[PDB]
Amino acid sequence: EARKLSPVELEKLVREKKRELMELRFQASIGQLSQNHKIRDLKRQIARLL
RNA sequence: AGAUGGUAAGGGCCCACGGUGGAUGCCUCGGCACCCGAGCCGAUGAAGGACGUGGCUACCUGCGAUAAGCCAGGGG
Ligand SMILES: [Mg+2]
Ligand SMILES: [Mg+2]
Ligand SMILES: [Mg+2]
Ligand SMILES: [Mg+2]
Ligand SMILES: [Mg+2]
Ligand SMILES: [Mg+2]
Ligand SMILES: [Mg+2]
Ligand SMILES: [Mg+2]
Repeated sequence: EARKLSPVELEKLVREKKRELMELRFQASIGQLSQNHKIRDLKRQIARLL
């Protein structure tokens, strides 16, 4: 769990973004919603040791 | 008595200009053949797909719920 509880947080954030997108209120789309390239797989990469 | 000339609804032929049409000419990221290199993939789940994934994405190419992409090395 050295990298978890962070993607739970960032997937919570992306289900603030996808809420904000459906109503007409998401005015930085690719500036925010394509976080999941570097962010979000920011800490979805470790070698599963042991 | 007397004759040729005429009338063009429309037709014919020719000339001029159009439309329809897609031939011809000229192109090539396309294809064919030949010669070279290369030559297997799969329980470490293949070939092939269905579905999906872009913020809006219909389709194609991707790519798999990490879903036009992730991480590291190398080239630029
Ligand atoms: Mg003339
Ligand atoms: Mg003509
Ligand atoms: Mg024509
Ligand atoms: Mg051949
Ligand atoms: Mg396959
Ligand atoms: Mg797809
Ligand atoms: Mg998409
Ligand atoms: Mg979408």
